[PDB]
Amino acid sequence: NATEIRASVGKMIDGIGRFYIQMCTELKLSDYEGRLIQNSLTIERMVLSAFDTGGPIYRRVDGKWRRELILYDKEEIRRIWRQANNGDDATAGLTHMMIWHSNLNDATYQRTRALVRTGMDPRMCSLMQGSTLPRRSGAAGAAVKGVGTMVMELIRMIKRGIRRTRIAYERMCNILKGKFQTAAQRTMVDQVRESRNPGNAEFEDLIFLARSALILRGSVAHKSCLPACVYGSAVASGYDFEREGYSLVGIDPFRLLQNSQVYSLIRPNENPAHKSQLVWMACHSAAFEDLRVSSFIRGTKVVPRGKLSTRGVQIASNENMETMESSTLELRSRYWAIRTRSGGNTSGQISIQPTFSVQRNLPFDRPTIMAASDMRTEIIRLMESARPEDVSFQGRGVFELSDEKATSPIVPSFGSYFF
Amino acid sequence: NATEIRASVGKMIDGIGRFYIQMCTELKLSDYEGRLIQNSLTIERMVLSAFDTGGPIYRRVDGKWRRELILYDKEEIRRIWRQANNGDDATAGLTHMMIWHSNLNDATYQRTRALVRTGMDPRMCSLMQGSTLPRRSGAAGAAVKGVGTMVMELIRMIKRGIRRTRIAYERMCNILKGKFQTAAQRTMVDQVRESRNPGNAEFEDLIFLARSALILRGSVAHKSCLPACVYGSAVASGYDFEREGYSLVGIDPFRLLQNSQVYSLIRPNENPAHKSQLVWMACHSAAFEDLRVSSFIRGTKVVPRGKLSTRGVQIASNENMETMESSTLELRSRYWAIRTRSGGNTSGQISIQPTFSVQRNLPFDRPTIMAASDMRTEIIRLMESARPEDVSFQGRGVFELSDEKATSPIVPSFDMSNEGSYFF
Amino acid sequence: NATEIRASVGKMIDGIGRFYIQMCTELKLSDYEGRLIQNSLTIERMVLSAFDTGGPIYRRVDGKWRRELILYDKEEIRRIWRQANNGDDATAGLTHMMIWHSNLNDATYQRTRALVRTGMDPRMCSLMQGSTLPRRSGAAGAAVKGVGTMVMELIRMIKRGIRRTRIAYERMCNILKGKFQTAAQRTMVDQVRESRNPGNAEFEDLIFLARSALILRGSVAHKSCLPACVYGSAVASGYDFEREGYSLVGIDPFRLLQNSQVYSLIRPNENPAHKSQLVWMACHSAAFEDLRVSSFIRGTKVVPRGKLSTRGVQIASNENMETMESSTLELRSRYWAIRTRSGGNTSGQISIQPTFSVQRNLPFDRPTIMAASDMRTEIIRLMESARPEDVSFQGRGVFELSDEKATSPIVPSFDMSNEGSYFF
Amino acid sequence: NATEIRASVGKMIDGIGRFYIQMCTELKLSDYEGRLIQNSLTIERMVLSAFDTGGPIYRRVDGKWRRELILYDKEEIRRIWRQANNGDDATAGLTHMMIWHSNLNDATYQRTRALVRTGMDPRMCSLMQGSTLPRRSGAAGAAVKGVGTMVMELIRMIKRGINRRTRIAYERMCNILKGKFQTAAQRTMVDQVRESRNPGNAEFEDLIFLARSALILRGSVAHKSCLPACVYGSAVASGYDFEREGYSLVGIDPFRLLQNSQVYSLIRPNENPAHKSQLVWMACHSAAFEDLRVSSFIRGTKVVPRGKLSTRGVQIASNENMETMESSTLELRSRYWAIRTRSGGNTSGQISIQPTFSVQRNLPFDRPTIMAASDMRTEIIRLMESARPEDVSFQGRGVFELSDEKATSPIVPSFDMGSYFF
Ligand SMILES: Cc1onc(-c2ccccc2)c1C(=O)N1CCN(c2ccc([N+](=O)[O-])cc2Cl)CC1
Repeated sequence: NATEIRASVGKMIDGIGRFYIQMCTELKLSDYEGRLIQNSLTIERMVLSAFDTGGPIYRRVDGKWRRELILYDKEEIRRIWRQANNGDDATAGLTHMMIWHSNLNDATYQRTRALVRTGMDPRMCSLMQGSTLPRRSGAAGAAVKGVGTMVMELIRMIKRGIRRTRIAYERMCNILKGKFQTAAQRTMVDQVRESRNPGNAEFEDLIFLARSALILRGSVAHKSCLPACVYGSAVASGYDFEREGYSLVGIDPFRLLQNSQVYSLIRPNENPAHKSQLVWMACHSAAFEDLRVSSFIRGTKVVPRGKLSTRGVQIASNENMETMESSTLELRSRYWAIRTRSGGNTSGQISIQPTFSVQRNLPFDRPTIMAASDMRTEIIRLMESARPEDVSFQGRGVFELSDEKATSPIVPSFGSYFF
Repeated sequence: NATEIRASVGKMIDGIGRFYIQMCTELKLSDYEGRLIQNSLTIERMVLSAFDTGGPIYRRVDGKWRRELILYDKEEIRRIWRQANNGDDATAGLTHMMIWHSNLNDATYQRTRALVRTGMDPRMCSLMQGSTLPRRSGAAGAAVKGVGTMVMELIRMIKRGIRRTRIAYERMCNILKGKFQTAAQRTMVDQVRESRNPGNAEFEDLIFLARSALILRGSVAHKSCLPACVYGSAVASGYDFEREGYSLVGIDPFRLLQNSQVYSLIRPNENPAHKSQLVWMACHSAAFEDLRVSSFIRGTKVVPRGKLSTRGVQIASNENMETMESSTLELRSRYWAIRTRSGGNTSGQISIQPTFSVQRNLPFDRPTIMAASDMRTEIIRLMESARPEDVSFQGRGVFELSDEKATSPIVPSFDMSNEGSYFF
Repeated sequence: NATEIRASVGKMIDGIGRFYIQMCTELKLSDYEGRLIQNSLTIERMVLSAFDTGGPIYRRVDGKWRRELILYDKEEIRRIWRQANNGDDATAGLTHMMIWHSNLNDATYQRTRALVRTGMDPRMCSLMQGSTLPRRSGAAGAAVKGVGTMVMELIRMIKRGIRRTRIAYERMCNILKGKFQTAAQRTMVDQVRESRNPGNAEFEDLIFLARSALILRGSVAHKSCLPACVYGSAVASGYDFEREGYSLVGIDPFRLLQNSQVYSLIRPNENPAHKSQLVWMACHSAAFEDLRVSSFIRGTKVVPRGKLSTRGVQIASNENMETMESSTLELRSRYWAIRTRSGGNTSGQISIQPTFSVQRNLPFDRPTIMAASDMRTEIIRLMESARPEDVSFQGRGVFELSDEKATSPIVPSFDMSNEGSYFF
Repeated sequence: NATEIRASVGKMIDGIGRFYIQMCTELKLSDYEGRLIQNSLTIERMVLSAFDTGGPIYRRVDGKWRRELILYDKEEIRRIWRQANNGDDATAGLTHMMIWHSNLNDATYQRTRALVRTGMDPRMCSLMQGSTLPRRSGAAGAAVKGVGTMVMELIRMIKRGINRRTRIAYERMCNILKGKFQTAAQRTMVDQVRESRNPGNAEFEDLIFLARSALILRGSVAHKSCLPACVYGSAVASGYDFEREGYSLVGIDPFRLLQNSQVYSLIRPNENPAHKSQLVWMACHSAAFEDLRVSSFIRGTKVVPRGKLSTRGVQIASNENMETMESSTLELRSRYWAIRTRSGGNTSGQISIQPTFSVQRNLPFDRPTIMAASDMRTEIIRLMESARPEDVSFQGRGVFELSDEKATSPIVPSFDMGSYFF
């Protein structure tokens, strides 16, 4: 069954790939051009639009980068998609690209103005993964949406509050409950769900739950979804994604990025290694991850959004094509890591006992040892019980790329906020 | 004409694949056994023997490998060849296999002892491409034979000066002449050929030309030819070779190896990666290629022959089976490159005039600027002029395995350290 | 006399500037018409014929452009020039405009016919700076000339020879001698100069000397000489050149261009960006400069002459003005850099003594050791000594346009894909 | 016998080490202070002087570096030396330290002023390894001296000739020099210089000529990794058995020993530490006139020319200010190790390539070997033209991983990471 998953995940990939090759045949792009992320993005944005068309395609002519603006029938694209997915409409593949896009968004744009607009805390952006994704996304879509995104969506509904949209509010309530780990938080979601007239109090509870999820974090899916051009390149190399299988959370995407080759258009003022960092973060869904953890896995320093030289991957219609040069996106990384759904809630040893007289801190597991009527106060009780020093994922590490089955972990010894 | 040569090579490869599949049925071989390079080798060796029989076939019982010799009527194997080839005799396909064998040989053994035996330098082995291959290889075989191989065959005929076979000597001289790129070298062959009774005079001219081929290199074809089991696997999978076409010199063999599965028997001391280096090199006619270039294409390091722990792919009759392990060969590569006939030999600006005080190198096309009666000493003059640091194949590059039409050349550099340059 | 060269340079620039303005008023040219490079060229071309008339002048009338072939008195323009320069002949100003035209030519035309007519290698176009420049140019004009230009002038004489024209030959031999950076090249020009009977040997020695100038590069002045409209537009804007000073190799021409406004007529098949690449290079004496370097200084890429879509700045009299349009030339750049006179030549240890048993070449300085003799062989050896990879102008880099004094250099780190640096 | 060598080389090391520990006990230096190269150098310079005394010893007191100036009887030191070398005078050990010193000199000082003084070419400094070594050095001393050093020494004698037992002294030095040359021709030329009964100006010219030839047709010259005594003393104090383990000057041992060692240097305020590190490291592996590209490779950081270094030189002058003197770690580790050779590398198996792939690159061949298609001066000249700076020597030799104890898998570099230290 783990082998079953890998087979249909792999067929999903094989499809996107096969599609992409067909778009590089139509458009008569060279292998270089097909590997331009900007081109990749337009092709992805075309097929997504086709199932809801065109956009900028970039050719290299006389050593310079030419933007053209192509158009196509949604009907032809929708057929090519089916052809490449072997008859099927294959909605998983569409969703995959949607998640890659959102991951790119989460890493490109700070969603602050949209947060105050909803009467939420502008500093909550770590909870916001998946915010630019549509509500017309799959089970996989909801998996990927962060607690914040969920809370914002339910607030939008309550704010519009002052039939069929009752289930829409209850289902989203459910999804949100499904994200919480603690008994208490889960019960609070029920009280908000069960409310027949969702007033201001319901709003406050959501704002309160949102805030709680900064400390008592939510279980949120992380998937490595790469630009279509990556997959198309792999398929064109003869790679059998169905027969080999593939996983979004394992080694596969890291392994695939080691030997891949993507190029980006880069604005004169911009620093390439930075445009590389942006894209890399998007690829492994790591915009609200520990910058220290990112830097470790990558093997160069991942630096905050305010330190980047990059104006953002996609290129504006009014921008000048004359100053536009391009370069390699450097997408390899020293190690790989499994990605988890969990936020990591806090037998085997809890403490140390010093053997050697040597300057150092002396570890112990503070939560586990420190285990020596309103829902709001119970949640408050736990948040004080937590300190930013508590270790989660005890006994988990990164791996050598040579470590195909993940047998020998590597734990690092280390602000660290991207935004 | 190009779209139909593909169609016919397609047809040829197809037959090998079909024949191999047929032999795998004939011999009731497991999926794993049919892909074992050693089994492939015997199957190939048998068809060639039947068209001038049996050989060893390896089977895993109880986990441990068991070899058993097998005998087949030469007439019966000939029948299977012709069936898998829709009736036609498919000599091209028998030649393809012969070349694969010749490529494997080139990569496995130094051709030193037979070199001193003829009158030639042991340090001429970079010129011995296809010295294992017979004269029973056609025009395809002639192309693949290197400058020194030719030279050796003419010296063997001369040293049998101790009619209808005169014209054989002429034809061979023409092939040899056809490989030289300087006219000076060609005029000298046109001074060996017409010599009606050749003895020491012509043998001295040939050694000189052979020696000259080390610097002013001849044009020798390189063809990627894979072991029959790979083609068999690709046929079994539903790749119609005849319809899709196939090139020996383009992406097709590289793409075929990326996605194939070939196993090999390994002796207890041997390193599987090193064995995988031997097969890879063989597949791509790369025995006498700059190791630095091989490595770059391959994506991992390609090391010299005397740093390799391999006795050779073949298993000799006396070998201990009980101690024999097997493993998957690493035949993949990071990039690909067109295989060439070329030897490399060499208006508008040829240099730069610095306008600005800016730190940089000042490029200039060195070999051209540097380019500025007896035929022997004419060659020497050109030889003295040649510098090993001069670049050839200007603008030609490697390609991504997705780059079918060779659109986007990647021009490498070899700063990523290696283990030599000469494989010998 | 540090700032004193700068004041007299700004004297000439004010000069040309005042002359352009006064000439616009007298041709009654609108401000847009006035800043047109084609009106600039004809106005420039008129003073120079006058001190040795007409040419086409262009107007926007009824929305489109109309050429009018106007004729003014040589004697009257000669008078206008004088009172623009406060009485003086001030021939320095005249030389300036000649150099500007030469740099445009140098960017515009491949001198391939011109080179072969002379029995020179057509591949010598890099050595050709100031080929269209007359002998009637100053010592300013002599400095700007390339090694190959000088060799050509000398070959034309020796050829014309198959009194006081002898002192002419000898003068040119000395001009050339001073461009040479090595003592061997210098001595060899002196053997040419001292020749009792200038014939074939001297032709052969010059050809050899030109060839050596490709690797062992001559020293050639690069001066940034801009169109007269550019200077006239700053002097129209009350900018005081005699006050502020001016350099031809300093920041000032880059500074002037960033603030400047220059238009050009563009044919409907012509790319505006390509026309403006050409003018830009001519503005900075940059025809034979490494494209990598030119590109880095400008920001936007500088392509080879064969990828450009322009047939020149001047318009042929048979060309139709109805389909003719015009736009603003991109004369700006991302950075600025100093212009050298030098062509970058590349005590203490002269050899290595190996410590480690490691595979490598064992460097030694072959010219210097072997120098312990015929002049050709001394030169060949120094040429063989040089590699295209050798770095020149160590420590020297480009500056931010704000950075007015040369305080903080930017040393560029140049691409792995490094071929195609030659504009012709 | 290879095992025999390692045993007595090892005993030699063990001795220096044991001696050094005894000097750190007397002087009551802390483990830190004993690992100061400057202290190491004074201790070494003391025992060398004793057998021909004192000098500056640096203590760390209240966080600052104090120079004192100690004195001792040559008699006491000479006894400590014998005690540590277990009765023996053990002259090998003395010579070892002398070579480390010369190696340090060859990397510190350019010997140019001393070259013109001898009427030799000021650009010959690559031939000058061992020049500051005394003529009172062993067989090991002579091994280590470069052709130039030898030529300079014979010129000094000829120059004194125009102003008995010094006849053998001139002939033996002649012999040593002949022993360094590889080519038949160069060896014969040395004989003509030896056999001359009245060594005039012509003899001088021949030596000058031979010296110059040895820039291209290089001399066989020994390279030995001789480390500061403190390195050894530290190893011996760690309980390490140099006799039982054995040791080699040209193999992995010195690289292996520097990987886990720890030396500190006093560093002048203006100076860059990583540079002082480079100086010492070069000295340690005898690599002052080696290919800077080769050095940089083996080390794993860039080794940069003598004119790019921030360093004023290891030993500290009496008049220098102790107040601005800070100190740091000498970083002496290296990415790889390499065998050191005696040879200069004179130019079966393949001589050329045959391109398989259409790819931009140079196409190698072995120029000398292929180009093999009555005065001694002209014969030598014939060969120097026959040579080009591109000729590869040491075909099929490489560096090794430190993990590669027996040297089984080589690594050949491709050079782009001049290349002359001076
Ligand atoms: C092109 C290309 O497109 N897809 C791949 C690829 C795709 C999935 C997994 C691995 C490689 C790929 C590729 O270039 N490689 C990487 C180099 N490569 C390789 C991969 C793995 C190993 N290895 O870890 O033993 C050794 C090698 Cl030489 C062959 C496949």
